[PDB]
Amino acid sequence: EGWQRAFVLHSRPWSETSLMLDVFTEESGRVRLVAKGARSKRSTLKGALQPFTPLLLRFGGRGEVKTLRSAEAVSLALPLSGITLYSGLYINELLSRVLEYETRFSELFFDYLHCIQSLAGVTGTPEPALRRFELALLGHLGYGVNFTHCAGSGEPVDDTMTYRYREEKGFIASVVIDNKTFTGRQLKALNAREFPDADTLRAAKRFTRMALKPYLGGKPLKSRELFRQFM
Repeated sequence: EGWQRAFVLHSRPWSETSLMLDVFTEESGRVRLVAKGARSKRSTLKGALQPFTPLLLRFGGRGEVKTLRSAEAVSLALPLSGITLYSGLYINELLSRVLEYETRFSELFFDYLHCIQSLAGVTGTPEPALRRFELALLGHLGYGVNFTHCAGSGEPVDDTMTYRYREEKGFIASVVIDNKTFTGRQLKALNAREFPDADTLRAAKRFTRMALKPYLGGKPLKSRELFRQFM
């Protein structure tokens, strides 16, 4: 490109004067960007190149690592505090683990906007926002779980019936009650990404954990370690 919207996932010192950015861009997908000069007292880059700051970006180069040409912000935003800060950090960690470089995910970018607009305009609780983004993300990664029909038998899910999740398998009606067990009502909540009560929220969390695991593959989440130690 081309001017395009973006958010910074991470920012680190790359040299005496420069930063290395890991950026989520709307049209190019995830890219790594060097910001020359952005460490220097006398650059405006510095204040702008933070997570959760909406950006418009131009950058160039052929390699995996591109070079930032210019960046524009409006809100030098930090919309995000305490539980909601650690939530945003969480979402950026997810994307870091999960997003392949330089694949356009433009719908996902919209989902990330909405999730950010949510985390900004809430006090208690971030969870519906979070669960909704996880599911959009799983969608966009292509996990293809059917929430609304029993796997194999093809039978419609009933609110009050119980079901077991099989990774890679779908949901099947079951009276085995354990940590893979969901309620037809909970499956409907998941399919709608609406969670009107604590019971569906709870079960949403339990599910998205499981479904995300095969994508995080192996290492635990730092941002969880962060919440633990602060709360």
